[PDB]
Amino acid sequence: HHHMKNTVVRIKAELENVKRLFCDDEYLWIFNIRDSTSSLTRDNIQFRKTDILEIPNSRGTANFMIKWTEYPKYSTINFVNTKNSCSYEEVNNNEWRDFASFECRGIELIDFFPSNNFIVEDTKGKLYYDVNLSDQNWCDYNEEHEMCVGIYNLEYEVN
Amino acid sequence: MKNTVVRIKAELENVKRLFCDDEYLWIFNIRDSTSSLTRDNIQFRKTDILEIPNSRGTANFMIKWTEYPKYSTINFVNTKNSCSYEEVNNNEWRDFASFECRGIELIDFFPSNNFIVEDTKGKLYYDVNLSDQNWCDYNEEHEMCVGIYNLEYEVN
Repeated sequence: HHHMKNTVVRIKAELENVKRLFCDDEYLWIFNIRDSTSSLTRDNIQFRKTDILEIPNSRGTANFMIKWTEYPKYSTINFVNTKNSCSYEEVNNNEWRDFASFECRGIELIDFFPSNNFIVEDTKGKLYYDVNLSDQNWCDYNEEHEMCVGIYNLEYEVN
Repeated sequence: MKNTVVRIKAELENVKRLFCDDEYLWIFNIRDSTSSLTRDNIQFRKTDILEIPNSRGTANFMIKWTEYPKYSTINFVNTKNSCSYEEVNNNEWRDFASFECRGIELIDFFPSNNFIVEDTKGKLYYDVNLSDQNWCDYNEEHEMCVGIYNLEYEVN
């Protein structure tokens, strides 16, 4: 019923005193999507890589599904586990880097929206939670070592 | 705390029961229980497993309505004879399915096309499409017309 496409989210950000930016299983993926076979679109779909949806007439499962029309075709997204997926590190400072891949069947990822469940470790090893990058920028201060920690000009693309 | 309930009513011809199974696609328009925000045409099955933060429980549907760290949920609730509408209650309103909703109000229901019917002679019909509120088919062996007409429905 589909051609399956593999789709990558790439990010780039300028790093100050950050060892890695990353996310966990709780991370909330947010996209605007489109039907790969029609003009239909859906904004702000939300899902996690742990979500388990059983696909009809298949033994497989999906993290996100949609039945675009009254006809009996189901369209799916699955997060693809790759090793060191979902991590951006000091060494990648200001360079584009593959962040996460998805198998999409019947669906095109149009727009990605970073959420606010990122995690940051700084170079002194302390962790920051609920890191909000929906506005593409974030900083905090390490009081222990009196150190600014920042993520600037967050850029991304979905291809 | 109360369940939200989808009720239906139809005219049956030679139908033992109208029912649905695990694969049935629940379709709703919904609203934030605390704001004017809405979401149309959400879709789930009763078997969907989404992990709810701050609980061991899972949900069949969830949504984060705003950037405030708080998730709202729908879960199918099993109840007596749920998801089955029978000959004995022909042309009557009956509770068809129940839903535990947290942070979400169900506003509109949309019957889908994967209902099942058992006719009064034992025959089963799959992929029964009532999204347009009427369905019929025919039992050849027994030469009888089988149908569901003027389906009506509500959720609250």
